[PDB]
Amino acid sequence: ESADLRALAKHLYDSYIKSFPLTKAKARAILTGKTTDKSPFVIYDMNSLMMGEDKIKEVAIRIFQGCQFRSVEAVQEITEYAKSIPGFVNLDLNDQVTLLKYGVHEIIYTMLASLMNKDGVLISEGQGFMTREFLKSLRKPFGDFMEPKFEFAVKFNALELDDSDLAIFIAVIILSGDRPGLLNVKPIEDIQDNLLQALELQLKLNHPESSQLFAKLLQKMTDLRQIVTEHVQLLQVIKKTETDMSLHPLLQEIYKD
Ligand SMILES: CCCCCCCC/C=C\CCCCCCCC(=O)O
Repeated sequence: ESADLRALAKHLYDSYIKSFPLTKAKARAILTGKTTDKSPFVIYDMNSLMMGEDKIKEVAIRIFQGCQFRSVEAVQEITEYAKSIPGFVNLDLNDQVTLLKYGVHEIIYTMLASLMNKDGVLISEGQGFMTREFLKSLRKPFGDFMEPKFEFAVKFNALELDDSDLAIFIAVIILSGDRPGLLNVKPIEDIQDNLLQALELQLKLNHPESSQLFAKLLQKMTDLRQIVTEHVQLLQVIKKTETDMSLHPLLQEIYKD
């Protein structure tokens, strides 16, 4: 019954709003710097960076550890969103951990696209805007940490998804079932099928003119996988080049290679 799929879409959108303080709709109102009620301060070099906390260790490391704390906060938000996905908390506890362990970064890069345009990325809840060129000029091991996310984002953002689309989509991601180590794949897959059914109807109704958006969105889930592996490879390099630099445990636990 399609009525039950709209109810599910509505439930997930509502819970997405409640779980994620900075939505795509807000991010776009800020980036399209004409709804000029709170425009961001723009960090594009190191002096602007120093004026940054005049409004909002080494600089590459300092930025890296700020991005690190923001991912920790993002994991907390995604985890709270996951508990609202119907059936998720009824799954075996080990599979809950495993679904979050693998789904969390794919979601993070999906949502981080909402905060990006080709030029840069919103930061500090939207108060700031760090330019892509600045991040790309960062010292050696760090300058290329964000570029593949920007590359994904400019293409993903071309789908023109809105938050109500994304709420279903990140739910689909969490409930994969092809994750390594899942103890009971079948109840996961049944939840995902209902989610997939809900996404499909949602894209049909929300984007009637956008041909095969559902297929094209599902195909973006391979871009996400590659971002993750590239990232964990980049982390291993940092763990050995800077043995003085601490990684948050929540993020350490998520990263089991
Ligand atoms: C430092 C985070 C401030 C607390 C709330 C943050 C709200 C979410 C938005 C941006 C987080 C700030 C990111 C800090 C610099 C890293 C750049 C990045 O990769 O996003």
